[PDB]
Amino acid sequence: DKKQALLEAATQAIAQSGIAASTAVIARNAGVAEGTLFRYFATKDELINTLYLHLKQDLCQSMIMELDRSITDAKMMTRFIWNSYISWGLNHPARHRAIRQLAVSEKLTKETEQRADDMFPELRDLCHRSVLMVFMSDEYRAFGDGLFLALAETTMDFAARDPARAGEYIALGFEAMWRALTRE
Amino acid sequence: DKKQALLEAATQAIAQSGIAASTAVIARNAGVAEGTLFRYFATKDELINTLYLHLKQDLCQSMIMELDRSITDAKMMTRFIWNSYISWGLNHPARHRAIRQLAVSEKLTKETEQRADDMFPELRDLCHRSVLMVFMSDEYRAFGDGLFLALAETTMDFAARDPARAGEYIALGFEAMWRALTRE
Ligand SMILES: C[C@H](CCC(=O)O)[C@H]1CC[C@H]2[C@@H]3[C@H](O)C[C@@H]4C[C@H](O)CC[C@]4(C)[C@H]3CC[C@]12C
Ligand SMILES: C[C@H](CCC(=O)O)[C@H]1CC[C@H]2[C@@H]3[C@H](O)C[C@@H]4C[C@H](O)CC[C@]4(C)[C@H]3CC[C@]12C
Repeated sequence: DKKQALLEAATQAIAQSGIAASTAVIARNAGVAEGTLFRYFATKDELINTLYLHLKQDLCQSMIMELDRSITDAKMMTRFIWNSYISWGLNHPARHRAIRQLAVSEKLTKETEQRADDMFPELRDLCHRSVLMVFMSDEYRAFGDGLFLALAETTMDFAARDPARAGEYIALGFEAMWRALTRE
Repeated sequence: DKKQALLEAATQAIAQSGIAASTAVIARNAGVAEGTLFRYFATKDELINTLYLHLKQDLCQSMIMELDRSITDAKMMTRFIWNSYISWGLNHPARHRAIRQLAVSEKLTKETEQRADDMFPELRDLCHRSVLMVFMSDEYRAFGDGLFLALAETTMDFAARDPARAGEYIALGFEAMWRALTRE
């Protein structure tokens, strides 16, 4: 209960304010004592990592349910994964806004990145993963994650504002993302 | 004086708040009466269009000064234009933030788009323009402008936060933009 309420309140606050959002704000919006928040997350760094994992789990659970694992072709599988990301963020704009800030925050621990993958094996190799961002040195993976998230946010913005052409924006954004972030 | 002060104050407000920013806020921050602001811009729509042109002039004046017109190769010329855009936005983050919101606002008049080009012929054909976004139907030009601006903002974000690798981010972002938004 209170853990879920705190994570939901942290999601809204960071979506609105960035990793800077105050624990006090988060605690009151969750209707708990700030000391109670520290019982769940002793530090802002811990809240960042725990919240990132929470949102990442939610997102990937969404992707798992839309995925058809017959599909082996990487581009097609990647299109489906994109479309599920755009859907997720249109359904949950604060989750997207929060995860975008978390993803590029530089407070994510190697432990946490590790923890993400271990929690959804299905994504590792029911796609055969990647071609996406393989060309980049390790140091620039964060930047490529930022580029992906930038493209996706724009695609969301336009689809939300002009729903009659949502599929068109999604398809154009996909093609942009894929050309940006792959090599043949 | 007062026109320039109002345009500067509108730039900060929209960068912070979006096309929604209030004229009252803009007028006080410019230290003029709100009725005085209406003498310069009778409507928020007019302020949007006049401000967009103001920022667009500033940006393109920057580009004109960095441009070497010996360069005929479109990709190289486009790289230079990108690098000058990234520089401009790092030098003037509110100008970038404001122009990004204006560019996609749907309040820009055909008259204004017309007015932009007429004001800088040098950009029309000392580059031979485009290859950029030529593939898109007219209805999606705004979306492609949004994609460009999304890529550029990210490239700025990373260059500002990690100046030691600024050129690297700029070059990677360029290549992403160019692959997204051209076809051979
Ligand atoms: C699951 C697929 C990999 C499969 C493929 O390339 O086909 C990942 C490839 C790019 C990732 C996304 C990309 O790295 C940007 C974000 C990074 C953030 O840490 C997680 C959410 C992200 C939005 C993330 C979610 C997982 C995908 C969408
Ligand atoms: C001047 C060059 C065209 C030349 C070329 O393709 O080599 C334009 C191609 C893309 C444009 C940019 C792109 O359309 C996105 C923004 C749109 C906004 O209305 C003006 C600023 C913009 C940031 C704009 C400024 C002019 C360039 C940078």
